[PDB]
Amino acid sequence: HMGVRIENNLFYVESKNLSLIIENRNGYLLLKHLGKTIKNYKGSNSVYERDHAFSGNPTATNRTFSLDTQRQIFGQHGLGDFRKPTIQVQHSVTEVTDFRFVEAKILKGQNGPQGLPSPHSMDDTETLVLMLEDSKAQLSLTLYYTTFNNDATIASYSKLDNNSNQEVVIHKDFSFMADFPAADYEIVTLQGAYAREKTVRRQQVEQGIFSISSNRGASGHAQTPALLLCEQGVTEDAGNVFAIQLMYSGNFEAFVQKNQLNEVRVAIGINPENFSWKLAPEEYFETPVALVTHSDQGLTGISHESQNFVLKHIMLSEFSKKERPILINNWEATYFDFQREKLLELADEAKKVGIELFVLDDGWFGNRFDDNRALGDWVVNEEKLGGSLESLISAIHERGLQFGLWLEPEMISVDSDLYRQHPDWAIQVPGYEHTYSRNQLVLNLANPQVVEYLKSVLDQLLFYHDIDYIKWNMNRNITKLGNGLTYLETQMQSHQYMLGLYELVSYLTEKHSHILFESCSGGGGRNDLGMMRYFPQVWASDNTDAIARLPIQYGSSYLYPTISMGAHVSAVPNHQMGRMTPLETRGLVAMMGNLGYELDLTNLSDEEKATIANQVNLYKELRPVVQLGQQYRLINPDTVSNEAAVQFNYGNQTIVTYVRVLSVVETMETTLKLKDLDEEGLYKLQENGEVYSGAELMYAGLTVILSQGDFLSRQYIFRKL
Amino acid sequence: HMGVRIENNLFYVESKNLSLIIENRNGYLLLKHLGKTIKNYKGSNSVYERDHAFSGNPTATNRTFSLDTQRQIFGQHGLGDFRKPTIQVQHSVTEVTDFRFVEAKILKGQNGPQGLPSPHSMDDTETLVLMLEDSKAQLSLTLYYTTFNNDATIASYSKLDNNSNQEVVIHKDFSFMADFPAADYEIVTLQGAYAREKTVRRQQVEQGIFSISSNRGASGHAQTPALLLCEQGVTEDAGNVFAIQLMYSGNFEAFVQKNQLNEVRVAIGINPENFSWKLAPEEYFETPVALVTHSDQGLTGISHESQNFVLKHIMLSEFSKKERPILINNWEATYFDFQREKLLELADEAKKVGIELFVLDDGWFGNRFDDNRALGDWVVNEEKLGGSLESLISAIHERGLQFGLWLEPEMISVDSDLYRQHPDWAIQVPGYEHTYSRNQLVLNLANPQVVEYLKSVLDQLLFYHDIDYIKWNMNRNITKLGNGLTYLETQMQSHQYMLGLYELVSYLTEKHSHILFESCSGGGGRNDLGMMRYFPQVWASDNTDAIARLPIQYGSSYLYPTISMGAHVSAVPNHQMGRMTPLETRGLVAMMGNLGYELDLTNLSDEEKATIANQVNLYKELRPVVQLGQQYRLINPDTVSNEAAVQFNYGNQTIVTYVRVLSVVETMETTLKLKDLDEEGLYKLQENGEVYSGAELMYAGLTVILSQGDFLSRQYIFRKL
Amino acid sequence: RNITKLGNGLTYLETQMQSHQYMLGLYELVSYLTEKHSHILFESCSGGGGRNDLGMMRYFPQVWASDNTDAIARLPIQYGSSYLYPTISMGAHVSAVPNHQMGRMTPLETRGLVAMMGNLGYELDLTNLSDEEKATIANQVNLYKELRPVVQLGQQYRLINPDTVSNEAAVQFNYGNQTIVTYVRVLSVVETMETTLKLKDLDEEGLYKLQENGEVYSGAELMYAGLTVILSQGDFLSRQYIFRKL
Amino acid sequence: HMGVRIENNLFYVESKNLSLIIENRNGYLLLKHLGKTIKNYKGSNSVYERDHAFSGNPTATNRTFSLDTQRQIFGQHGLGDFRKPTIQVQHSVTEVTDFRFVEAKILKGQNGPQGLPSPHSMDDTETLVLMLEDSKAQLSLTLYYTTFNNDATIASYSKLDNNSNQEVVIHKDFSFMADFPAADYEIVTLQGAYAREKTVRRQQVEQGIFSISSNRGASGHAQTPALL
Ligand SMILES: OC[C@H]1O[C@H](OC[C@H]2O[C@H](O)[C@H](O)[C@@H](O)[C@@H]2O)[C@H](O)[C@@H](O)[C@H]1O
Ligand SMILES: OC[C@H]1O[C@H](OC[C@H]2O[C@H](O)[C@H](O)[C@@H](O)[C@@H]2O)[C@H](O)[C@@H](O)[C@H]1O
Ligand SMILES: OC[C@H]1O[C@H](OC[C@H]2O[C@H](O)[C@H](O)[C@@H](O)[C@@H]2O)[C@H](O)[C@@H](O)[C@H]1O
Repeated sequence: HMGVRIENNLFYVESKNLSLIIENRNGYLLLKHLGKTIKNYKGSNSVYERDHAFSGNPTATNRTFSLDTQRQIFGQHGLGDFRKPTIQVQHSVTEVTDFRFVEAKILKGQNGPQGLPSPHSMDDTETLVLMLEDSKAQLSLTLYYTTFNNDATIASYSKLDNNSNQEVVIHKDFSFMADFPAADYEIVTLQGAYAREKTVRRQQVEQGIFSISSNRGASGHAQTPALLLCEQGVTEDAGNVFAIQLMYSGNFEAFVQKNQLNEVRVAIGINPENFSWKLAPEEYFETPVALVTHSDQGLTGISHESQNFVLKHIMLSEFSKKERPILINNWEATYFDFQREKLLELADEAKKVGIELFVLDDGWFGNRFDDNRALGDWVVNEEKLGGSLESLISAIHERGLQFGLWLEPEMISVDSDLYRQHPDWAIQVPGYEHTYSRNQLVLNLANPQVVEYLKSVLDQLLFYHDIDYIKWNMNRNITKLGNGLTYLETQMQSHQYMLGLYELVSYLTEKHSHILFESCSGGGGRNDLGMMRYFPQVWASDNTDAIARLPIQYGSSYLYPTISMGAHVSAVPNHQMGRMTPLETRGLVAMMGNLGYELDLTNLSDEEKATIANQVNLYKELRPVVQLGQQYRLINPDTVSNEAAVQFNYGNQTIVTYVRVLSVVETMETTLKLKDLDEEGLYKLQENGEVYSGAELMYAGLTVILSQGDFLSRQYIFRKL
Repeated sequence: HMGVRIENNLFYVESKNLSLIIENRNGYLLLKHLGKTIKNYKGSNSVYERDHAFSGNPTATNRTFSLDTQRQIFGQHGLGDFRKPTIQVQHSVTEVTDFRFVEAKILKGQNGPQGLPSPHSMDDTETLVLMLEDSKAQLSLTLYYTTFNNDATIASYSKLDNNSNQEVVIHKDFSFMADFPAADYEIVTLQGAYAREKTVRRQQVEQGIFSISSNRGASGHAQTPALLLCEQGVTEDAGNVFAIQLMYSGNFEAFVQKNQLNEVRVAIGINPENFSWKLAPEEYFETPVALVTHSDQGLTGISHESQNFVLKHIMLSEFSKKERPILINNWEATYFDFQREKLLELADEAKKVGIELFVLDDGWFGNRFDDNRALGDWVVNEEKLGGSLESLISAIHERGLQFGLWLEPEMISVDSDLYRQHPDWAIQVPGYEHTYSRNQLVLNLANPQVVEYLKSVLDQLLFYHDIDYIKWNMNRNITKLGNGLTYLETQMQSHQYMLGLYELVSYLTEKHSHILFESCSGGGGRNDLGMMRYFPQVWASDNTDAIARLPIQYGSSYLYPTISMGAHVSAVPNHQMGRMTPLETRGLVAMMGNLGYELDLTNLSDEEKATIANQVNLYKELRPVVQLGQQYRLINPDTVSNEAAVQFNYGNQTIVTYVRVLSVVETMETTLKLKDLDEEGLYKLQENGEVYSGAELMYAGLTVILSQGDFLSRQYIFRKL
Repeated sequence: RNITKLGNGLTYLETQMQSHQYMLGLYELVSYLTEKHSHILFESCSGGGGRNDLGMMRYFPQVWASDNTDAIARLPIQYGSSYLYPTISMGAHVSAVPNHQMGRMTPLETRGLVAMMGNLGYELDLTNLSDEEKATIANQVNLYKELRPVVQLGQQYRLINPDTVSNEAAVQFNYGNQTIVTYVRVLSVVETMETTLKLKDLDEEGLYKLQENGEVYSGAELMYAGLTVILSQGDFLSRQYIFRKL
Repeated sequence: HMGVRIENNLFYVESKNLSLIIENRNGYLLLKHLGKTIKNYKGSNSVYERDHAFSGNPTATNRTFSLDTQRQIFGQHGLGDFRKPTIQVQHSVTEVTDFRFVEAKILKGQNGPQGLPSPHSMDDTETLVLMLEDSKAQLSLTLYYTTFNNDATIASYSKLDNNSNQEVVIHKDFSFMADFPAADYEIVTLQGAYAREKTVRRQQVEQGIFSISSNRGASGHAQTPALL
């Protein structure tokens, strides 16, 4: 049984197979247990209260109670706890608060912060409401913890109210914290770089502080808002994992602190860097939603828990179980150099090979002949498009293709009519030159006039044109913060920018819910759960190399479902890596994600066209298995591995893709075992007609055979009889 | 369904959850699968046949079939396979054989080599009999594989027949081999040293050859006949483990060879060192029994599989589930300096504290006043014992105590009547001085006159005296091999010694089956599964230090059940380590094994006596849980750990012992989680009366609290309600 | 091939002797011929590196290090083959693409530079090459004539080792006033800072003129600061830095 | 200064920057030091002689001297040392030998086994000749250690003579052995495969035995006769 329970001084937050048990101890909240379900909790794992030197006390005479040594669910500075704080508020001459628990309530159903992406489908949830007060400062802090009945996840966020007669300023306000008992731990994170997104990093927890953070005003290519605290020795198949994640696309921090006693704190939230928040009397602040997810089935277990929760409670219901169209995108195919004739030629060829959707990328608006101008001028270039956009769209519809369009709303070029009319709309500092990035500037979405203008322009574009799909890019990070009327307002503008973004995108996604929106940021520059609340797929990476893609897809689907993960077959030599790969391998790698194409189909041989049509035919069959099915990593592509293998199960269908990076000689063939089959099941392998029991495939596995050569791949397809 | 099946060219050997599937390929036997059960095996994991350079072929025209590259179940040298061989026979001018499969049979029930310890309780087994022949050499090799219906174990051994007209000579004949597919593996072994027995070693499998072996004529203190080939990343709780073990107490070898292609061979058997075996026409040779055991539940899983199989099919039925008596042994207590008065005083005190059995150790026979003489003179020293042995025994019986006696049958002192009468009975080389060890020599048990004499002397001792328990020591290794009439007979004498031992001990254990026999070899010098077929417990180590014992008991119960593992509370400062430990800790450590006492109870304070009586009271209660119950390692004592914790479950009883080696300060208390409880079960902790659900104990665990100081311990006792 | 089916003795003991006697017979044979024809350069071989040991190298002053003539597969092979044995012994030939063992295309520049870390030869059908490939080979031959003493007679310093985890290989040779460094990268990388490659065993105060840019660097700079190693996009690229001490 | 020196019961084999110092202890040869040059060696790193359980003795009354525990330069089986042996000879009904040191000589210049490849340019070398005998078996074992003045290398090999009236059979005869003191070590070897020759392998030394070997009648693609 699940939901929230209040029993004497214990609070139980109970999701499926995951409990958070909190004790009220004279106004202080103690984390008693976070993990597998325990009813009638007694306190076997209670902290032993002793005098720890230099760990101080709320009263003079009791040296054994210290907030330096108690496990907690939020952190303050200045009351004796010296671990990193997660709430810190300036008021009067101090930034000491002392929030004490005063009252708990339980809500049922939908619940979340205003103006920030939060879980949906909440009919079967309950929320613990822990109301804390600092009576001297006259502030309220309210903590929310939400159960899910169908997932091992709890969601959290807080609300800070200013009930005093003066302005106060928030300096730190994380969305989730947990004090875990001394033990050996490892952490997994997703880091990497542009064209290397979501690189899986694993390391030992060491004394001191480890963090990942973004100060770029987007979550960034190089860090994802995720941190997995794992049992020492965790594998794909076994061990305890706790994943903490943030539904936020701005500046964030995740940290792990191992303190002097070997205790471990973890927390995630809005980055303290580039953040302060002014509250006038009666005003309040709500933090983004954090998630804590648990598995005892290792890294595959946490992948599955995380993917499920995202699919059911974050990704838009309209798309979360909807097969996504196989597209063509002209970007790598033509860059900015195209016109109506080329587009329709490309469309004709896409149609021949059975592609479903045609995406017109950058270069259709203003005078956007290169990447040095025109951002901000969302006006159709009718000369380039050889007529109205309406006219191009009908042309595309008549050819049997859905129609998609690229936007980059959050940006403005110096050389643009927009910048000529409103230079003050750029993020900038009075009396400092611009910092440039891809020769463009960032619109100040903290300015409500900017948001209203973008709502208006885009509403107009989407209502007046039959567009089936939007690709929403964002191609630089935020510099030169100085648009406030005061320092505090500038310190607010990065979070306000985010609120403006979320207002903009929630409005458009809602008022045009039939359109499939794909998020983008030079590929994977902002691929987080904040964006995925509104954009059910994401351009995972500008790196379209089949081999470079292996670690990228490993990371990109680690916590997020495969359905979200854009992947396109592109030309050779590849434009990022300078590499020749087999067209078969580019096909098979892209088919481990959400398939599209991004090369000039008009310039391909008859043979290459035929191959692509065969791939499109294959994926139409494989699409439900890949997009709707359960993913199992069999061999991980990392720094030391020469291989990648991923399996998908979906009812009676089981597919396995295998790739080898470098050619090898006088090396015994890999044995590749499948996962999660019926031992007694009978599995017929498509290529040889042979029937194998699930036991054989799982316990003996496949001898994987390849010719000589680099970047070869193969796929095994199984039907359960 | 389990047993043996022959289906076309496949042989299935099916134990509970473990299958060996063998293919006959034109007379060559191929290992197709060893692992979890597979029915209707098709060959997903078949070796891919290609031309491997320098891997040669039985025929001229087929370069793709090579015994260098096929996975096999026995190894020959000279047919193109260059991996280490496990059968090698000299005949005529060569030691090339080419054994080819000719015929298979299936046996039911009891089956094993003559004169060597083998499994019992075999009603529900079936044996695959694979009959091979070298027609040119006129030799037969017969392989046996036995299923068990109640254990994930298969047993093997072979028989070599000389069907030719000339003498032939066996050079290598292992008991089990397996070729495993290229993959990442680790190996676990039990090594260590005298007073450091069975140290658990874990390492990576690397190209080349790793081995453990004994050339000491006993298995030895420093290596156990065991080798666990593990899945990379195996833990206590998860991963595949294959344990290969040998039922043999002589010279053995276990090896792992990773060859040029990354393939891995493992094998166990009689050491080739110090071994050759002459076969006259019509003569045959049978190897000792090897075992292969499997788990997919990690190292605890393989501990359990191995312990179960030993308990049910190796250890004598008479004792395998019988609570063992709590004993006193006078060895550390008095050494050689004792007499009737001292013995009965010790007995009185043992009785007061509730000890059940009194063991008279070394020094009662011949003129054994020190360790420099008298071995071989098994004559009661009636002066020292103050009358007949019969008289001492009645005295001990009348005091309520069972009676036990120390023997060392396999040894002879230079200064002894035996040596004076028969100097040629010693293992020795004509014209070389003796090599001495503890100033004693080894009897040549390959001489049938030696065996007949020891049968006679000991039968006489056991029939004429009411002895309840024997402790059978063996205190040196074998040097100076030279008693043969030819070189070949000397090369035979180490295995013949073993056959003589097994003849001797099987005879006595059988003809006196009411007596509990404890094996010994300066503690753990010969603690293997050969000895444990006859001796249901073993003096695990001369190291009776409570702390030094931690890693020793870890190793000693790794594959063998706790019931076998002798452990005695001894005096402080400890005689081996020079260390003071709490009497509580010596008690609790010894109670993780088969409890006895070995200190001068007459010299203890009133307080220490009281404590011992309380420990004896406690263990009477804990004995079934420890000796009959299921063992779970919670914290392993190794080189880097400051801790040890072991749990035992037995029906409604759950106990956990925790020891800390070094005192620590400003270090958070350990959280200790229990295993294998009912989540919903209610567990009442004896010390505080508190009731905890199994979920809490398993998922939250116990905060472990201790004072300041070294070598402290505690025990938590739980009753399931 | 390797030796199977031991059974030529008149007794078991003589068969047990025949493998060592085989060796004694080999050594008698090869010492005789190498001695009676000492002007001839003998190269030992055994499907490449099947018998590359110090017994053979007493008589055969070079050895075909490997049948694998792939430029990239050669990296770990040359690492091992010159680990204890001098570079002069280590046969290495520029071969055709796609490579016959690995099935791989590599730049002719890389096949040249990898083979020039050993004892250079060629092993491809020169009659079937383009005019351009011929020209390149003539340039490589010209280069190696210059580099030969440095490589064969000079002192070798491993700077980056090609192993299972490394994406790189770099080897330096010093010979009097000459210092060369070869660098190879196996897989193309993106958004990865350039490697810093430091040289070894120079004079701190020495002045080293880099051939490609004419710049003069003190030995201290080359050893303690090192070279930013720059490459285009692509797999199996290589470069060589050549230094003259002034 | 380099070459060979005999000073009381110590033998010094001195190459450039590498010394092998051997002690004759009542016929038994002990490895005292192998490493950087030491003159006037005293024995700071001598084995401490104690009773090790199950390590046996040449005489009845001295439990502290054992060939199981002494560091040596050649290994026999059956005299109490249980480490892998490097000389093992069958004669009569046994393969127990007990070779004892009887005499040392020093050679200068060219020197090597007949019919096997050996060092050249040996003008500036000296060879320690350690003559051992098993008087019961009537066998001689002679160990040679050669200095080089221009290299930190010592070369070794042995000669076994049958001085008895019967056929004898050599079962093991390695060319070099060394007992090194307990410490943490790693080993490097060159292994690999055809088309992957001489793959550098590095690993930790662990309790038990590690080996590389060829049984192919050639040294082989997959292992080189080297161990670091
Ligand atoms: O401009 C359209 C383009 O926008 C995003 O990529 C931006 C990157 O494109 C090129 O790779 C360029 O070389 C890079 O420097 C630049 O960051 C988007 O992710 C692309 O899909 C495409 O739409
Ligand atoms: O002699 C009886 C004794 O025998 C075995 O132990 C032999 C060891 O005893 C002492 O520890 C001695 O110091 C050691 O050198 C010697 O090896 C047996 O294991 C002991 O229980 C005891 O019976
Ligand atoms: O036959 C001449 C050839 O001999 C040696 O190589 C033998 C190998 O040649 C091919 O690679 C063949 O495919 C292999 O199977 C065979 O082992 C020598 O090393 C070569 O240089 C060449 O002379």
